[PDB]
Amino acid sequence: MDFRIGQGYDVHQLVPGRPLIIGGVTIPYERGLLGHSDADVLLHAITDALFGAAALGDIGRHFSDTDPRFKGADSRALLRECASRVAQAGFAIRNVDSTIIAQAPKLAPHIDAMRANIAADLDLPLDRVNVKAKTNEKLGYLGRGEGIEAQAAALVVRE
Amino acid sequence: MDFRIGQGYDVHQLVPGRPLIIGGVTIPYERGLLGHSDADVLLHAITDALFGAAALGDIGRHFSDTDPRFKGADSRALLRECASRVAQAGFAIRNVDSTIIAQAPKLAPHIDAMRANIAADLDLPLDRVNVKAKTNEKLGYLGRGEGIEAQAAALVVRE
Amino acid sequence: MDFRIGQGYDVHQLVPGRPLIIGGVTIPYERGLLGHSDADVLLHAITDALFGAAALGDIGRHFSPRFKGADSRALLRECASRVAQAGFAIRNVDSTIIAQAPKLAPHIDAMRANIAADLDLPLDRVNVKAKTNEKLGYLGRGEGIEAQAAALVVRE
Ligand SMILES: Nc1ccn([C@@H]2O[C@@H](COP(=O)(O)O)[C@@H](O)[C@H]2O)c(=O)n1
Ligand SMILES: [Mg+2]
Ligand SMILES: [Zn+2]
Ligand SMILES: [Zn+2]
Ligand SMILES: [Zn+2]
Repeated sequence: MDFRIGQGYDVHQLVPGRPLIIGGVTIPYERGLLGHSDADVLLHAITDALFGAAALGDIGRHFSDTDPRFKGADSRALLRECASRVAQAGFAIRNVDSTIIAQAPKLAPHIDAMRANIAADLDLPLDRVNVKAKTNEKLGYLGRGEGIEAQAAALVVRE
Repeated sequence: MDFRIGQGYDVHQLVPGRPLIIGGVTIPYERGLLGHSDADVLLHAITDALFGAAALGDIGRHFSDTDPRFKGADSRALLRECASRVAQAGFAIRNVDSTIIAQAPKLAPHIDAMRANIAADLDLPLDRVNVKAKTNEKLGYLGRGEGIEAQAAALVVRE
Repeated sequence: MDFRIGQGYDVHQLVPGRPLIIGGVTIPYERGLLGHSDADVLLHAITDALFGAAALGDIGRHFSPRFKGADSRALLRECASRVAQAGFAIRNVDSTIIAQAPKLAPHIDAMRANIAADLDLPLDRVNVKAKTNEKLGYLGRGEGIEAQAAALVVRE
């Protein structure tokens, strides 16, 4: 059994005038994450952890701005494509764990919807997908609500 | 061979008039970590990694940060209950690794005592538990002594 | 079947005068990482992940002596030796570099090769990823550069 681990990181600024989308879930809130597309910090971190575990580089190498098929794709579509490319390299996904660091808003009521989005997109049972939520105890830009961070870890195995 | 990985993150402010308890070790210092519990940043991150690997949510959902029973709570007891919930869910713990980021004080002399506490609490041999120490090179709120961070990784197996 | 996971972290200040060395690769830039050796943030993070996985402490505990003055690729090979000595084989390494500037993409494959050579691993078991910090905090301002690592080992 040829197991591999991957880890992922993402951060985006938290600004008025964009929706707040994390884990494929749109969360009603006065601000949203700034970046390309939906700036879904959680799905990007997971996407990188999966590419990382398959040793397939990173999210930036896979999906560019000029990409004719993936310009106009949201972060769930990128995740589904990532899962396909991980399978192409010979790996089946075993589990995902993650942490969202956000001072606000409260994320607890939206976690299980995030897990269901991720589980569906990866064709995993719900109980192989975990998402945890943290504040930053008012420390740094995260503590001041200037951005939201996601951290992810993934376990795969070669078929 | 049903292996799972979890990862954990925690940070707490460093303030005067608090005990400095990391990995269950009371460390002499002019300041201590601030929280609802004893604010043991390391144990909390490990606890989160273990809940994450078993896909049981997070430390927030299991133990409320606004509940008199948990005020000043011994984080080793929270870690021991976590281990119990991980077992009941059908997993055995294989290893824990972790990092504490603190600019001060020196943590190296206390590392082995931390490992001893964690190993006892998780009923693990010492050689499956690791704790590492880092400063933040005087960068950010961590580099300025305003808080302490912990990171953790945990490998479990469904048994 | 006795698998173990390890995780690593490192950060270093970005300063004028110093060469920028990440993953053993000298990258043209007006600033470089401040530290004892070449202050190779990436290699230190991977080194820590490896000691962590084998439960052998950390980089600072191993190289607190002779290893004062060593470059990070030397420390990494030595780390691998001590990990092998302890009875563990390395299965894979993954890592992320967080740097606002410069562009790291053109240098990633070369870092990969350096790490794989140093760990005596095939290229397809070593991975390096690049991130910016979206202009946030000391990382976003180019005050420093961070690396994260994760490692899987098996006790032989
Ligand atoms: N310093 C950096 C940071 C990111 N990159 C590349 O571009 C990145 C995309 O930038 P962000 O994802 O940080 O917005 C990474 O995915 C990586 O492929 C780089 O080449 N050098
Ligand atoms: Mg950080
Ligand atoms: Zn992103
Ligand atoms: Zn805590
Ligand atoms: Zn270093």
